[PDB]
Amino acid sequence: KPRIDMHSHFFPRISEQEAAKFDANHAPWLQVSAKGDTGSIMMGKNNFRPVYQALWDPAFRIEEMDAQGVDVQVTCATPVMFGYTWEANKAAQWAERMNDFALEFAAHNPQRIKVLAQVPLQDLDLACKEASRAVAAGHLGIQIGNHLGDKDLDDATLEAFLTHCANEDIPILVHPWDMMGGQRMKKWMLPWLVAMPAETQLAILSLILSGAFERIPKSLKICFGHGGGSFAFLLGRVDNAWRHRDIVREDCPRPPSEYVDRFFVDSAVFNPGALELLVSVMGEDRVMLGSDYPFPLGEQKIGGLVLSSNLGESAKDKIISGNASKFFNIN
Amino acid sequence: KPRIDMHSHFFPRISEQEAAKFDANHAPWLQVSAKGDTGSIMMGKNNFRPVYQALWDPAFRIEEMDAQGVDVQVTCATPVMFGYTWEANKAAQWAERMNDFALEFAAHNPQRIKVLAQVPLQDLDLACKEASRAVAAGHLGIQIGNHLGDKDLDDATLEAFLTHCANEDIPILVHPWDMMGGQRMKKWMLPWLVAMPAETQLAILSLILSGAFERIPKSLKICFGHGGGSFAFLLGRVDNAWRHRDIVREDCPRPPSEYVDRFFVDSAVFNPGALELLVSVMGEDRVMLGSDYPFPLGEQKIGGLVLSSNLGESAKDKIISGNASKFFNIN
Ligand SMILES: [Co+2]
Ligand SMILES: [Co+2]
Repeated sequence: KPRIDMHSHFFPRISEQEAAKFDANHAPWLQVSAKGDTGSIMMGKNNFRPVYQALWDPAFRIEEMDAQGVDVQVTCATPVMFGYTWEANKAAQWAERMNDFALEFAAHNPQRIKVLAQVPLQDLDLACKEASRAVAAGHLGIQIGNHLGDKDLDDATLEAFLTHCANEDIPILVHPWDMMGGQRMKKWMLPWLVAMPAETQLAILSLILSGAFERIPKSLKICFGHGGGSFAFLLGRVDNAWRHRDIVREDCPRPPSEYVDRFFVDSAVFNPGALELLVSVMGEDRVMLGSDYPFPLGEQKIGGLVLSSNLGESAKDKIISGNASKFFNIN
Repeated sequence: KPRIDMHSHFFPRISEQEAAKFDANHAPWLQVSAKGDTGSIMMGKNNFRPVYQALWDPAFRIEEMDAQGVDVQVTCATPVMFGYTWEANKAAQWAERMNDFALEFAAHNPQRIKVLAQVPLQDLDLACKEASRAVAAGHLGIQIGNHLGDKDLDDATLEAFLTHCANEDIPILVHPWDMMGGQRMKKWMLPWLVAMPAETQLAILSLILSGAFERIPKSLKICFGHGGGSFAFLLGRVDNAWRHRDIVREDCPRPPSEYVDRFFVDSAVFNPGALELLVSVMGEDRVMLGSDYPFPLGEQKIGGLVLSSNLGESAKDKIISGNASKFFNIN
């Protein structure tokens, strides 16, 4: 019955000086206001996002984990630090620095704080090395964006990197980023409410419908962020469109809704009816408690939705604890 | 207990000659293969989509409605014919021609076939006239795309056109079209499975979060196509993000999940767990049987999902019959 939060974010103590070493416009860095209890993520010289002390001060973060019942948390890089847009070596150097930063982070109570490494996904080689280097170095797995410009998970680049980690028993977190839309969704944080779930839901079908779960070893432990996005809902549509149009069946040989046993999703759906539906489509043994701590939109009572539910008692424990522990190899 | 299908599509007997009158590249037209039992929608000279005889031959369509139990169907223009991209008068002339075509269509058994008019939404004036002209001419309401280039339903143009129809008791169907994504979702009909639900779900929040349901008279009967898209699922997230970020609350003064009494959705979700969830968020009196007949992805047993459900007996009738009849004023 320890409680494991497995989606969560961090950001390292990088000065504006160090970030200009890599790119004075597109590297990010952390800027603390005098007090040391607020601050903002900065893109070169612009204000990207306000954040608060939980995102860099792990000592503070353990106090908070105590006040929510979180025994073990898993953190990992904030989407922004991914820089998949960059030159392929500077990025592989950037990523080795972060996973190094992140490792000192969990080095504050590594029995409680577990990290997940980012990669330089543009070059397929660098990333395969970076991921096995940083999983031996300490991490429990890798966190990647769900798409690479116009390359979704179907692209053989990303299939390859997956099939590498399936073999090395390197668990994988896929996290939406670099949202679609272009111009239209500018106001009200729409990009987080419509684009983001849609991006994850796209990433999943980009495997099932490309038939990648037929070529990728069944060892692959892969989880998708924000409850799979609008998936467990839109599934019924995908099955229907596969029963009825040839060119949907083209490379997917079973009915899509059969591959719900090849991946996992977290619980971050924020609604007890949503969660029920989500579990029935995924199976009580494939949904894992995540919170998206500390960002503003991630349930401040971590676990609350899961325990304020109708769910069974075995189920509740599997999400909270079981599933995540089997997933990451936590004792 | 008559059964009313209220989402459905048609396309008129337009020759390639007539379509060049308006645009030899972007007007569409219907081309029948010799037999008169198959054919294809054509953009000038390209093959847009294959279709089958149900989409133009209403005599045939009544035979089919007999073999599904459909007593009254409501059809309306196929997204493609919208031409919101066009010069503003040619479009208002195009639209008056279609709603005229469509009227002869339902003029085959108008006690069974009911139509819904399209508009030239780019010019706000033309459309307000076109819509009251064609609702007196015979139609039961208007069907519009959910967005206008980069203008979503929040844009005051489209708020205005809504507030006009709320007053004239002109019911409204919002149908996704002109999907987002740009380049990435090219293969496997992804655009129908990820973009399309996302577009409808965006259109709905573009009202709630803009606060438009506060300025728009409560008379407004408006329905959203394809079960609201990934809405009833992602709602829990929207509420959460409104409880927690100021700039989401900026123009929305109640918690978003309260406006589920200002619109309706059809049933086209294709999964009994999806439908259950959809009804609980919308209320048995706000979900209406639709089928997306005849396009390939619209359940060939019309009503099957609704009656193959756990739902109550009053509920089942309200979706099938009740709600739609109150919605369109059908006796
Ligand atoms: Co996150
Ligand atoms: Co449709």
